Amino acid sequence: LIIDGHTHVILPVEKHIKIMDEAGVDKTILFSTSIHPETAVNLRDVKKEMKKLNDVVNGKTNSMIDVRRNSIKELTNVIQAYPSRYVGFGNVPVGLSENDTNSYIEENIVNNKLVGIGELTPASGQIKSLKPIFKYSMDSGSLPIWIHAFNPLVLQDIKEIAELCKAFPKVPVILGHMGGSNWMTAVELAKEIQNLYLDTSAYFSTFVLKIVINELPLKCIFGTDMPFGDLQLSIEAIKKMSNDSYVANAVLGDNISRLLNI
Amino acid sequence: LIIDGHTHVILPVEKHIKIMDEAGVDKTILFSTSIHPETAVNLRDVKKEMKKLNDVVNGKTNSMIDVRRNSIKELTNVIQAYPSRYVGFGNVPVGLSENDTNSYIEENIVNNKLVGIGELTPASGQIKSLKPIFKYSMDSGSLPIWIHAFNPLVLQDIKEIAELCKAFPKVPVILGHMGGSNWMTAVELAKEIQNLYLDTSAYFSTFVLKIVINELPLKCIFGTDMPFGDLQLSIEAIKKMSNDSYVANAVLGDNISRLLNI
Ligand SMILES: [Zn+2]
Ligand SMILES: [Zn+2]
Ligand SMILES: [Zn+2]
Ligand SMILES: [Zn+2]
Repeated sequence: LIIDGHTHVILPVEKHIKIMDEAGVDKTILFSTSIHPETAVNLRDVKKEMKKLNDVVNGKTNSMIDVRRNSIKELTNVIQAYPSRYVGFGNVPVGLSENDTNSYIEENIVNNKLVGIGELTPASGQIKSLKPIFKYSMDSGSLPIWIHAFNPLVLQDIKEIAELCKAFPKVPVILGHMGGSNWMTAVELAKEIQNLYLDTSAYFSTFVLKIVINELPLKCIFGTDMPFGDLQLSIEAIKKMSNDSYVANAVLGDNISRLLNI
Repeated sequence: LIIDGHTHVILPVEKHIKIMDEAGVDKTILFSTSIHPETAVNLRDVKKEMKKLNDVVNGKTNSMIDVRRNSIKELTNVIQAYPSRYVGFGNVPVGLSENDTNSYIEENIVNNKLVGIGELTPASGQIKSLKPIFKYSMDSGSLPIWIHAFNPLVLQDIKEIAELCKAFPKVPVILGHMGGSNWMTAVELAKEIQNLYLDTSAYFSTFVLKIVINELPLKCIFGTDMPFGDLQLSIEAIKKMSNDSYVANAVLGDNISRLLNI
């Protein structure tokens, strides 16, 4: 009904549940994270944390295993506390072998009953390195893949993501952040490709947001990217930019409820 | 005074004055524009304008002097209609000779009584081409220079803008959009460099917005970037993210009132 389609685990968990309660939000799709800027005491510590997140988003940490496994453990432990309020996507190391990627997915995603894979943060130029994650999904239960697509991703990376969608048509793909500055191409590709959807989180223009959600009302998925975005402010923006209440309600939860079978 | 520090000319003008009125906004620093996506009815035309825009901001239109002479005439005529509500910045083509630069500025900026130069849209790697404009502003009334600093500017362009600030310490510089994904460096640079301010428009994270405005409460200038942003929405965000009402009142207008002597 309102489902936040993309938020990183927030601590203390009860503060986030209270923010959901106050915003009229039923459920959140939670994403693992190695980093908790929302708990940093003092500005120096916030910056330290934001600098580490910059490295992650830039793709410098992608082959690391243990940190992704600890963040899944955090994620499963958080969901277990509020299993009516949370569903989870778990992250998978990029740039491993097909064998090691499969076992990883089996142990850390399937065995934890997570509903999707992400948030992937490929380095620019390295989209093709995601093939084995698509392969696993093509086969075993078509888990949605969620891909960060704001900076540092450029136009050609968006195009390459599109090609993987076409090559693996049964695997749903959610494009993080509408493709950033590349939203015009992102919206064309999502119109064209059956299995490509767009996340709304981290829009930089309410006019771009208006154009994209009203052009693709059934394939845009509301998300806030907490702790980076604000739940009430983002909900308010969706409802103000939506051309009618159907569009608003589809983007705000009916689309992802349909997609994940919530 | 709440002042919108960065908005492009909106047509019809009375629509924009009404929005200001409803949002409790006293004045807007209005910036010229060659494209009007707000007057496009139907989606094909909107897309057509947004595309023309996307390559302006990317730096491809940077020598289309005719079109730009027309946009300044538009801006001067709009200002004349509500001279108590609007003050203007006028654009200057980026890559011209020192002589062709001082000629354009004299005719189009100084003669039209505009209070600043902008919004400049240098292509990535071309920040050094801006030197003539800094040189002229230094010889005229130290007119502020306002530079688009979201994509496609990268970190190195941001660093190069800072060097220009240091070479021209009396020329105020407003860094558009907090420097986008490069906001961590942008805010360090603005802390250290006397004449460098940050525009808040086109933030993509309210958390980033929060860190930046509370770290630099006296050098962040509220702007909405209409027609790309939404006045009421953006104001709400500033007030919600500000740590106190001083911070909010500075960012929302006192800062630009001081800098521009409004
Ligand atoms: Zn992301
Ligand atoms: Zn995220
Ligand atoms: Zn701009
Ligand atoms: Zn602008």
